[PDB]
Amino acid sequence: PGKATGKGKPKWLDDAGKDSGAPIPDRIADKLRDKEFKSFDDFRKAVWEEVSKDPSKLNPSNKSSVSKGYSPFTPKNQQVGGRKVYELHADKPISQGGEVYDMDNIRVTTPKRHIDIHRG
Amino acid sequence: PGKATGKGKPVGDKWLDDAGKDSGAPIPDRIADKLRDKEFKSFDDFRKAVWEEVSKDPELSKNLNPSNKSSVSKGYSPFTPKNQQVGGRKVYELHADKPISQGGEVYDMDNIRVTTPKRHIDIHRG
Ligand SMILES: [Zn+2]
Ligand SMILES: [Zn+2]
Repeated sequence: PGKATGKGKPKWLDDAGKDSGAPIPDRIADKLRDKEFKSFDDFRKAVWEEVSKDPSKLNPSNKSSVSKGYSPFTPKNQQVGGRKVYELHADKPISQGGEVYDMDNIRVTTPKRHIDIHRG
Repeated sequence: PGKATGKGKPVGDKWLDDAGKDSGAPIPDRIADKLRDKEFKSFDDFRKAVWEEVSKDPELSKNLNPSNKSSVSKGYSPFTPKNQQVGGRKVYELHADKPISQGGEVYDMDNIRVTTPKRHIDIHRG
């Protein structure tokens, strides 16, 4: 069990397909900061509810997805195998053993990008 | 475009049971030897080769349930136990132990491991 820290930074999702991904925006950072979380999808289910309700809004199927706490589908050429959505990526392995959800470290990436980061 | 190199490890039946612990399960040595010095255009095509070769191997496929057999026959990764799945990530994932692909130019089958989405996120830091 762990909790969320950090400030994130001010589509941003068009950036998700290169470099280290996109940052967790400040407003979302502000809303999750200090919340304890049982597991990794619990934290991820919190992040995406936040994109929806923050008018950063996403085609109809994508707006519906995030509203229920699902990552939105990436473009076809950015998906890989069964991975069709945006993924949360730790820029460094510093989760302090899954005790921290450092929202300055955590980034948003396409599957293609995220695999290319860790290697491919 | 990148080429496969490597060797992998001898594994038994139940090799996938180890995919949710430590650094994941090794590519089996028989698989690596079928794939060595092959060229793959994309990471997907390498992933597809790995799983098509799994389906063509009695001892490596035999613990696989009927659903996962159908998956691997087509080059798709097999589904993990439910408690190893995370969000839309439901099938085993190929993982680089170290970031040593040389910009995608190699698939090092000593470095590449088979993990569950749960373990995989944990390795990189959840
Ligand atoms: Zn990552
Ligand atoms: Zn990995």
